[PDB]
Amino acid sequence: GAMAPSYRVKRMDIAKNDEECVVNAANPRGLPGDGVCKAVYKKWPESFKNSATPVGTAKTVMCGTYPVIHAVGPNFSNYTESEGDRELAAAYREVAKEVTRLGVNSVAIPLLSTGVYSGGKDRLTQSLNHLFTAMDSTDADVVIYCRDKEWEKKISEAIQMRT
Ligand SMILES: [Cl-]
Ligand SMILES: [Cl-]
Ligand SMILES: [Cl-]
Repeated sequence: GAMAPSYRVKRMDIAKNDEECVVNAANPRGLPGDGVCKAVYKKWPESFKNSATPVGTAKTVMCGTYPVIHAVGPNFSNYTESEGDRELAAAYREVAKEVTRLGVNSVAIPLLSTGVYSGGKDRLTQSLNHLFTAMDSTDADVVIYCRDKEWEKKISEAIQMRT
């Protein structure tokens, strides 16, 4: 456990994280993919051995001793708003279980279902609130990674609103 478990946000490539494990925004088939998944494949390609897992689940694969948690958010192009919301909540709950099982003191995590799986909608608040519901009962330091300047501001404001 971290001494004083915290949430932080950084605007940078999650492949350059300073945490004890990483969450990949994975596809269900364990393919290299695009965006976060692309950077993650370049940095930890050994972690894609048997990484396929269903929507709403997380599967950990070790790259050496460094854990990669493949978390599969729903593609809102295919899911109804209702079913997609349930599967996005479930994926983050499975991340919290894996982070707990691994005994890490820190985790790097992206906002699931916010890029090419967004169905063309802004899902910052939806995805972040499901991240909090799952991770609030864990004692790992959580570092959220994003790329947009405006998203960084809103994520920081949401963290500080709870403090
Ligand atoms: Cl960067
Ligand atoms: Cl996405
Ligand atoms: Cl972003």
